[PDB]
Amino acid sequence: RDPQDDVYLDITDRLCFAILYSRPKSASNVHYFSIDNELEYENFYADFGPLNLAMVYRYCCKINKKLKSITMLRKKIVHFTGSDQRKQANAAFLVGCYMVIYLGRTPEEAYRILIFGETSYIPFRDAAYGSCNFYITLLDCFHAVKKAMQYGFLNFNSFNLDEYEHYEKAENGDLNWIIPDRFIAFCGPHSRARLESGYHQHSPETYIQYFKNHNVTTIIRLNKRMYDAKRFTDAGFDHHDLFFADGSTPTDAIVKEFLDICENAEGAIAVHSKAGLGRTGTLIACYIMKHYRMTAAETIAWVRICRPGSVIGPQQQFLVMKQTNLWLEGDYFRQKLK
Repeated sequence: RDPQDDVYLDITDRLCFAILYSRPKSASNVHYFSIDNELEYENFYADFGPLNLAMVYRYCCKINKKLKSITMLRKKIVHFTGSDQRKQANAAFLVGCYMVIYLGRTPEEAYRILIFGETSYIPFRDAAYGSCNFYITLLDCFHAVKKAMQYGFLNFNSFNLDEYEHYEKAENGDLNWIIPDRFIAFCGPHSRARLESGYHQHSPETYIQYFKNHNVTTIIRLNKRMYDAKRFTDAGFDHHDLFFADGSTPTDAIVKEFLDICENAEGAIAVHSKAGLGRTGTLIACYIMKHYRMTAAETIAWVRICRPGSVIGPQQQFLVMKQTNLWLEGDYFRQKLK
């Protein structure tokens, strides 16, 4: 809460990251810009980040354009963020993602550069009520982004921004791809659509066309029955009911059946719960931990970058606990196929 706390961190010889607690003092060869009021996190409760894939893409495009433009040719580009620690965390997340994706930096090097001026960052909270039981750091987020690049989850050369931004909106279905051509996480459909007057309650029908055009062969419901499974199976989708209470953790039987269905699925799997966040994210996270050997923290971070608010409360603890078992089952899966 004073200009003594201001820190300037050089990213490249042209790009700089600044955390400012006062008036951004200009210079003739310095260009200041902030994303604090442009790329804002849409919170559910006390969760403040990380920002989604679209915002990471928009930021990366914004810096790439700024470093390319004739207007700022010999100018130092300074990304500044304000006094709010929540905004500082998100801004640093964006810089570190940029370092991992568009520069050849390792996650640890990106994190080293960001914490350089004894800079302390608050780790990301979950969407739960009250107190948080597990936090994801910036390093967890960078490790998630790097592994996403290596395993093909993130590809900014073929990323469709318009499609992501259209389908994430509650009015168009509240859908997000976690793993391209393999996993969709979405909001639970109701019997009868109610898309008018502030309501964004979709019926199974508004997903059918998108699903069949993007090779979804399987649909898994973890929610209580709000629609008849026929409305999906009549369209040739393999529908599975794998129920577990709202806000609960799944049993070994539900996790194993989820994995079996997903492993034996021919095309993409579309998973939903009420909001498509808690129960959905937890199970998709179990698959990612098993088949890609990613940590609970890295996995939660990735699912949250693709779909904010995913994995809530007790579910974070579950994934942290199940990490070793999922890793062992994944080692045994790959040796059985070899």
